[PDB]
Amino acid sequence: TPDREKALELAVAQIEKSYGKGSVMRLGDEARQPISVIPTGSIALDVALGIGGLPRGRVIEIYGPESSGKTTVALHAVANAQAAGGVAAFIDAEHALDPDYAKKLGVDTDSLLVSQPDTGEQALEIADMLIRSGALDIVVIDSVAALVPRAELEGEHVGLQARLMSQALRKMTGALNNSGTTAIFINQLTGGKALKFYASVRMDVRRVETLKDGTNAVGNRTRVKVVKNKCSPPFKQAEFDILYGKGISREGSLIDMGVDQGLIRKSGAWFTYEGEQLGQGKENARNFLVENADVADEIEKKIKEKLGI
Repeated sequence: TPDREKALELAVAQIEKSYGKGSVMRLGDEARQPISVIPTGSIALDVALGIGGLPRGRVIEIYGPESSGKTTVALHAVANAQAAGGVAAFIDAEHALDPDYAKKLGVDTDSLLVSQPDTGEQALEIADMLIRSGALDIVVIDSVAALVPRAELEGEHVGLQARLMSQALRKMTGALNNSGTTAIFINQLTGGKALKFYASVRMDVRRVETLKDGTNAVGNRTRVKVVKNKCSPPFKQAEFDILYGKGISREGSLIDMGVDQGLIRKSGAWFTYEGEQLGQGKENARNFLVENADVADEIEKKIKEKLGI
């Protein structure tokens, strides 16, 4: 029992030495807090990720169905990275991006670098050239499935989209570590059978139920599961709202995590905080914290403190 704990601690130690700092963890463990992370938009998701957001210098994969929220999540990462004086690229083989939307989340679309590559190979290469500059904080690739190989596009065997992904990632991982740039690969349901193993974080994004606005019904309760996480115990999940043309309700996630930690009391429909009242029902409580940014930062401050960061 006492002679065991050492052999295990020893075992865990040489594993970390041989393969890296997150190669083994107990699921109950507190997270190793890095210097800087890219916040995701939802404090719940930031907390579910352990390190308060996305890791820098690593490969992230965000996947899920059509219109599930993955891209929304990705754009927030882009917004936050910029808000911190960072530069961001967007490799687009999908041609789906709505910048007016991106802009409302907080993306500085004017300074957003975009590329609409001719081929899968070119997409990844252009992304690599960008990464090896050292000037990028984040780059998003929309999407994996769209990374069609030159050969296929030129009418010329089958299965080389995977070889392409595999080859690219090998190179890209080293370049991402050195630069400290984060790559977000958006993926559906591909060639990302490699992506699965190169990724430090993998997020399963899904729509749970549609938010009611008196019968109009615009907005979605989004659920994300961190199915892989090399930077903190994995398998944590989070919920948060994405609102029609507004993105993730930062304030909505503040309340939810707020009550979760007991920092926000909930006597009936009344959400309460530090003796004062925030609103009756979640909508007013949400609407309160947006028109009162002072208290929203207070609550955000208190939540980070009570947890890791």
